[PDB]
Amino acid sequence: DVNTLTRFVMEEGRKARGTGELTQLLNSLCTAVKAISSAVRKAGIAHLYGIAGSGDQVKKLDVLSNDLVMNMLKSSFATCVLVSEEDKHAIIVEPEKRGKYVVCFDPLDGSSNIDCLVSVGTIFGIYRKKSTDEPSEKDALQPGRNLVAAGYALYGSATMLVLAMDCGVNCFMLDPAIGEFILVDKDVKIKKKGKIYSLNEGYAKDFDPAVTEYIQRKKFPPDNSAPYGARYVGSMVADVHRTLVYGGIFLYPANKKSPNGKLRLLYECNPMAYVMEKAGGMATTGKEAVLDVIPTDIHQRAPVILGSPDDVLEFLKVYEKHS
Amino acid sequence: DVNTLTRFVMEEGRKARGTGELTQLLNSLCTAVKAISSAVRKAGIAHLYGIAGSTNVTGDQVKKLDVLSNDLVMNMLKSSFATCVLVSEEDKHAIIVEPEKRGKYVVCFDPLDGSSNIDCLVSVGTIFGIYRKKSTDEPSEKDALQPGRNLVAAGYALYGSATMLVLAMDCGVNCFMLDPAIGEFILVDKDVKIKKKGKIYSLNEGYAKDFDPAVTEYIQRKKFPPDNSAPYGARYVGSMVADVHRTLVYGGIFLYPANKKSPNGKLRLLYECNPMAYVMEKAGGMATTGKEAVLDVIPTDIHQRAPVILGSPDDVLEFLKVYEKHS
Amino acid sequence: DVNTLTRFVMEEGRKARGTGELTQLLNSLCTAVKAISSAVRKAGIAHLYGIAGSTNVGDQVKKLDVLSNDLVMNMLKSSFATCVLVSEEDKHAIIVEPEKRGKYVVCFDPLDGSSNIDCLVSVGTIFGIYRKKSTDEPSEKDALQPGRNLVAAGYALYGSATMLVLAMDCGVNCFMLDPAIGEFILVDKDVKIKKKGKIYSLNEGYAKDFDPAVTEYIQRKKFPPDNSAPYGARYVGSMVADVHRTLVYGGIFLYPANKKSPNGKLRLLYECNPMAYVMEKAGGMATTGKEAVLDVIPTDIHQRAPVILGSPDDVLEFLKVYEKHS
Amino acid sequence: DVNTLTRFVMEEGRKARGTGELTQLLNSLCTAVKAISSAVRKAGIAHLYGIAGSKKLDVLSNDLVMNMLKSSFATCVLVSEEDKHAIIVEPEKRGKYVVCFDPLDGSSNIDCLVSVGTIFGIYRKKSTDEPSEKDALQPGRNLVAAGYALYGSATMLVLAMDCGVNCFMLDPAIGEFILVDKDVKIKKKGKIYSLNEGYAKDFDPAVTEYIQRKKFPPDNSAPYGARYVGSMVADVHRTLVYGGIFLYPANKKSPNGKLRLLYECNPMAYVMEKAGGMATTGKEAVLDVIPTDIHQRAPVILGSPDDVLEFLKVYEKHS
Ligand SMILES: Nc1ncnc2c1ncn2[C@@H]1O[C@H](COP(=O)(O)O)[C@@H](O)[C@H]1O
Ligand SMILES: Nc1ncnc2c1ncn2[C@@H]1O[C@H](COP(=O)(O)O)[C@@H](O)[C@H]1O
Ligand SMILES: Nc1ncnc2c1ncn2[C@@H]1O[C@H](COP(=O)(O)O)[C@@H](O)[C@H]1O
Ligand SMILES: Nc1ncnc2c1ncn2[C@@H]1O[C@H](COP(=O)(O)O)[C@@H](O)[C@H]1O
Ligand SMILES: [Mg+2]
Ligand SMILES: [Mg+2]
Ligand SMILES: [Mg+2]
Ligand SMILES: [Mg+2]
Repeated sequence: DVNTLTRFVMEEGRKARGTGELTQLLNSLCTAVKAISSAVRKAGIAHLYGIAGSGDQVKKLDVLSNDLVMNMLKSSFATCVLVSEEDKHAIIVEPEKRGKYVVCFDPLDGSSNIDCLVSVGTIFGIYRKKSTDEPSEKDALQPGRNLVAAGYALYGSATMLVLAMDCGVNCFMLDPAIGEFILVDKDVKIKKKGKIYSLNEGYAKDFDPAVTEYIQRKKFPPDNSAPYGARYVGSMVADVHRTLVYGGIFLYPANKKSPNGKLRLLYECNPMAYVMEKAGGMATTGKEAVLDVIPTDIHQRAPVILGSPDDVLEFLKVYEKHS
Repeated sequence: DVNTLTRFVMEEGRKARGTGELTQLLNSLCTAVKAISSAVRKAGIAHLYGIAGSTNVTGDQVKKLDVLSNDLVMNMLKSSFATCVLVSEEDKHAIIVEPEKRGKYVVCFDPLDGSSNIDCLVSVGTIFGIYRKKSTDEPSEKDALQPGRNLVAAGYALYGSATMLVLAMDCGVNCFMLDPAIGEFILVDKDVKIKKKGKIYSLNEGYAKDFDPAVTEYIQRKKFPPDNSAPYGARYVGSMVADVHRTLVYGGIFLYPANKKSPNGKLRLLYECNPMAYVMEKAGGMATTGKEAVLDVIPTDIHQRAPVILGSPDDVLEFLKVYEKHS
Repeated sequence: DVNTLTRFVMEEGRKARGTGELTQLLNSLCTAVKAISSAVRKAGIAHLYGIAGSTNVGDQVKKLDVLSNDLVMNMLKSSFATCVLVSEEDKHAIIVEPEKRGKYVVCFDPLDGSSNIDCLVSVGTIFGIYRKKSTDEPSEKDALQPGRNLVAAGYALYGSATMLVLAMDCGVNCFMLDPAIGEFILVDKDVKIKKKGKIYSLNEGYAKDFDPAVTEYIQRKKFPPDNSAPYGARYVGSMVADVHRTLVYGGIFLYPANKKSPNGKLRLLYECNPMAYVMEKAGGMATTGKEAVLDVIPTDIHQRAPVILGSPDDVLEFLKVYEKHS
Repeated sequence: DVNTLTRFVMEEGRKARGTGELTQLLNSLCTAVKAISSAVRKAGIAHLYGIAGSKKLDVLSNDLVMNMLKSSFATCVLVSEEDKHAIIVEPEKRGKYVVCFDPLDGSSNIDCLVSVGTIFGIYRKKSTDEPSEKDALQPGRNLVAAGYALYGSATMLVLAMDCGVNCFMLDPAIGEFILVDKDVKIKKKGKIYSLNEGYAKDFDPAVTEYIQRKKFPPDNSAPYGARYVGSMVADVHRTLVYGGIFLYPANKKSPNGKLRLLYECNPMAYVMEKAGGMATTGKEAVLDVIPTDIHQRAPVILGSPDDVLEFLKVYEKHS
């Protein structure tokens, strides 16, 4: 039987005996992702270029993507606190639309590299609100371990949605002919060991010696096995998704312009660590699992090394040698 | 004033006082690219997965998409009545157009790079180079053995976050964005020029153990600049269209170099290196094998390989300085 | 606040305190309608005409009425919500396999008007949903319920745009399909038909065989006795298109009986009853002449029924002329 | 071999040894029609209804055709049902063609999702004079090309030129018009008649008699069926594909018909005549009427030749 995101989510909610609040949240998010995909693919650009007679386009797509997610989540009546990469402060849902869930997300990562048209994505993580206080940014300060659901959408050669929950990781492809997400990979598990590593080696001068030794082992394997291949798109969704599909390791460690790391814990590192862990992979800061970090600030950064367990374990052995 | 690919090509055809054959070729290619884009974005995949009770999902779906793209380009170019010899990355021998449909042009192309690209969910592309047949001989694979200097038009389609067509001719390089609401390529960047010097390098650093020593030294200088300027950033998608387009838009350098195990590189001259070298030179960039300009190599086999280092001129010239140091 | 069909259906399910089964049925139906709409607008026709050569053509080669039936049948079976399915395209009712069985009975016309799709006339999909009542193993007999028993009914119109009209206990709601994102957007809530309209709709070419009551009533519309302005005429020849015009603009639609066709032409289970249910939930009427369409107890799943529907004042006036020819 | 509108039009231009100007005009019109089709199918309607938190179709449709034709560099005078006066193209964008069009026929009933369409007629300017409104006052016989796009269950463009009538289906997967029916010819005689029978009280007696002949046939044949969508593009397109007859005759609110000669009657009459059909006002061929007003109305009776001749026979009796 063919399965769709809507049917899958509804059936998991029935199995969970949920009220349908998280189901409506996930439905609303899926609708936003379909609308972001349409805009990313430049539907209607002819009108902006004067087909009917009439600034920073990359920023403006980021703003529109933020507005789509915010409006769809607000109107789900399922959320109370929304944290977005695009917004300095957490957004507090108005009382009349308040639900029980906290959503942290990056609606799009264009600002940087959408001019070259290769890959942008949406990343989200969903928490149950934990405290009984009036809603505030503190409700988003939960460790990744508390996530009830997380995932991402890749707007690449096709549009794919990856959704991780307690049941595991499932991959859906957007069929643009009918605007439906079709289930194409069920209960996805990452390979135990890969053959690709992914990181910005332009930071080589600023890497700590554990990263430098680990990367040297991939290029010059001390057992003269074949060296790993390298890939680095520079868009987290693209690099993490390749890691999930083929196995291997993705690294964004701390460097000098970023000694707490570069990627953001709440809506980049934690969702991807959750997907990885649910797929049987790993995600570490070097010192602890990403999901165990207790955040103190909604936009705080984190180092992240994630992917196949044998590869991350091998990095951690090198990291322990240097500690 | 709004501009579409169709109108742009038609107007360039009128300015050159062409008969319309090349205009028909380019129209046919544009239609093929729109059809590849629709297939790459997975239109109709629900039917493959049984929404109407019929399930396929049979073989290597990535290979099947490459083959479909090849069939789209082949068929559209054959039915243009503008071509006589078609060389495709997907085909062992050159395809000879049937006598009733032969026109004046030779087209070399890679219709899609899905099977050679682990980042194919991130992006795939189509690359093409168009030549005029030079002799009246009965058409054969020899007609595609021209140096890239002889190109009349070349370019690529990037199937990325959006679909873009980059078309280079004597008038320069122009970039068109596909509006999927109406199926028109809209002119969005006119007479594009690459920046003189970039800040990004692009190559597979997993080959590092077997790098040619000039590549090792050059990349070492990108990471550890001897003058203590800021290091270059690295990017490598593994799809030539994506990596070359980034180089065009942002500047920098792209390398698929030779080494002792692959003394002629890995990428293919006719339908990868030459089209991208032509776009680069028309944009004010450079494209070298290390020993000569890519566009000056006279090919002897339709699938022959070439090393290629291309991008912003100051960066390519710096690489050649290091190359000469090791020569 | 923007509302999608998915959010609307889910919210109405939470309100009614349902288990989710009907919600999944409507979700599955909405997905089939989007697929039908994509095919009706001829997505992929270029492959049929050889864009990639002769060999690059499975579902692509099926006629639209065949494909549409497969889409609705498959999506409904896979909803796990149905047990008996009746379609214009199959002589016998389909009994869903036990492992996919749910509580509901769906009667549908997957692509009405496709007889004339060659001229690009609007076509549609019509559906009525019942809950199974009987104790027994599911059989064709569970579809033999009167329209009064419907829990939901409606239609999709593939016109200049694609719209889904969904009628339930809570009224009639209209959703426009946004093709950029594959979402049905709520555009008209709790729709009510006008009390009286100014358009009549029937095939006048068959006037020679008209029932005498239909003859007189149509003459009143063309030559009003009170010297009021005559009604306009409209007949698309596609029931979903004519009924939707009637709903949106008011007026009257007729597919009546004559003595060549004593029970009319349109099918009761999956043409007349869904449209009668939409009309009543909108404040309109639908009659066979002798009784309400929704009160007819069917004895055959493909049985025909005469239908006269539209604004209440218009249908009342027809009933008067019809009662006069008692 | 598959063919597209773009490739078809370009090849016909190569055959006629055109300079490319009329080809650019038809390319530009094709683009406008795809954009109108997108808007008619309601792409983007979710944004209007607040999906991201906060023009009418015939105005947008007019803007699309107007701007695409102006930027074609192929036109000098533009008449639209939407504009009271003819639009004169500025000198820098001026070509030799005059285009009369209805950007979105049937649109005022678009709330019921009725099929709508775009109708166009293209003439060549004769004079050396500066362009003006008078240059669109030409008889339908002077047309170099005409046709329509129907935004029905699918979108199709019907293009008529000297070479005949050709039908193209818009494939929304790729945004290409695909040639699906070549050198189309209408049936010699049909079985459907199309007119608003609500005006029966005002019908000219020839119309009344002709319609009676369709319902009560004089010759041992079955009655014609009736269809009247109420959008001319839909009714005429059905008339083309199934054969038959379409009538909008003189009634009392419209004593010289309701349909507009320059951008409704003329293009449909040209399509009909190129397809082997006919189109008459009753007194003469539609294409032979010399217009004196760019928005003048005409009665029209068109369709299969045997049915039009049959109407003309009844009409001449009463005349
Ligand atoms: N659609 C769904 N998919 C997966 N899990 C769900 C779903 N709906 C509810 N749940 C689970 O049930 C809990 C309560 O759901 P709710 O009543 O919707 O807030 C959630 O926090 C999840 O753990
Ligand atoms: N659409 C066009 N754009 C640019 N150059 C063209 C075009 N059409 C023709 N030309 C030039 O004119 C030559 C002859 O054109 P053709 O007669 O169409 O083969 C070509 O090889 C080009 O040098
Ligand atoms: N999504 C919905 N919209 C409207 N009514 C519903 C919905 N879901 C359930 N109901 C009502 O609740 C009943 C229980 O259906 P079920 O969904 O099978 O539990 C249905 O037969 C309807 O009367
Ligand atoms: N694309 C075309 N299709 C059919 N006929 C054309 C075409 N282009 C030009 N012609 C004919 O040649 C004439 C001159 O065209 P042009 O030089 O483009 O104005 C036109 O008015 C038509 O009679
Ligand atoms: Mg962002
Ligand atoms: Mg290839
Ligand atoms: Mg039917
Ligand atoms: Mg009009």
